[PDB]
Amino acid sequence: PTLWSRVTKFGSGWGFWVSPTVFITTTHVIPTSAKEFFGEPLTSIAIHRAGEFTLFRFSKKIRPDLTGMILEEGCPEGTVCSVLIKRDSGELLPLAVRMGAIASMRIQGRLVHGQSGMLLTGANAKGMDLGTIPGDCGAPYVYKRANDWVVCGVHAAATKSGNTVVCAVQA
Amino acid sequence: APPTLWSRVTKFGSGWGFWVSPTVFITTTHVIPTSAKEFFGEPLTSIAIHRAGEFTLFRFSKKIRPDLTGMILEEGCPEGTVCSVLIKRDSGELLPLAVRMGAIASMRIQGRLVHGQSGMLLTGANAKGMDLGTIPGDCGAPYVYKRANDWVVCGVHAAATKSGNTVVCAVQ
Ligand SMILES: CCOc1ccc(CC(=O)O)cc1
Repeated sequence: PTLWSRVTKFGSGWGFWVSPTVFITTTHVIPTSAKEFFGEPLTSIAIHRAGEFTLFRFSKKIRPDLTGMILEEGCPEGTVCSVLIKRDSGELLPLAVRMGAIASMRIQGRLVHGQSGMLLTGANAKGMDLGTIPGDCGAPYVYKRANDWVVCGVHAAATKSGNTVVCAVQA
Repeated sequence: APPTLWSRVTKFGSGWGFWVSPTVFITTTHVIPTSAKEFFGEPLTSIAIHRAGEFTLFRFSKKIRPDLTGMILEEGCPEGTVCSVLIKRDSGELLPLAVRMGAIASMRIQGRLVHGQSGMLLTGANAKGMDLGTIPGDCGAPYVYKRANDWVVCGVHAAATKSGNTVVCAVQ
């Protein structure tokens, strides 16, 4: 029974099963041409979009093996989260991120709104296993609080230098 | 981490070991099956064994892994080096855990006395559990890092604190 089984390949990135019927992802990775997802017609899926955060609610249980998890709108400033990166290589890459303020920035090309954070692997990756890449968008941000895992958003962007990351949040 | 490093990580005893070269295999002393008299088809009498506390090196008299090139084994690494611990988990999942390395230390962990290079995980705030931290089955997994042009191996997983935050790499 694992958090990691909830992280699923989707579109140009990844998404995360909060419960048997709730899936969260980054808006820009979602296929723009589709009639169905996970074998359910789009007919029967509720979509809730807020900028770079998207939540799907399915009308039947897609992942009945899972319990429902706590989903919150970001986390307190100073919280050290983990970004749960999956790679097509087969690597699982949990990276520590110090979370900061809600903000807008022009991460490389474009403007992005969400909860800013700083990677805690420091120095420099030179070596993909200490930083994010474009293909990682949709990976979830999580932390342990009391006895429970909290999910507080999804990977939307990371600066050229790789240091600053943006976690898109609900509402 | 490159495929050629993952190919060197071998299930062994109650944990893992790592092929440095076609003739050299390293592991954590406590994962070795203590009754064993044969390794990779070779008798004990044909293997040179070098033991320093929780670090064990086996040198064979024939090439066991001729597919491999010999790489660099160092006695730990500079303070502040970020290593990956090359951990295999249930189902062809590969978990290269990031760790910031510190001083050579003597500690008491789960009642046992352990000596090696201390480090702190860079995976999350608390790491007590299998999702972000180590488990006892991980012992013997190698500590590797990348330089300008190559990769080095600098020790094997020996222990981790109850909190999960601190780990110990046994060194040559
Ligand atoms: C409880 C979290 O507190 C801190 C965590 C990380 C740093 C180091 C950094 O931000 O690079 C500083 C303070």
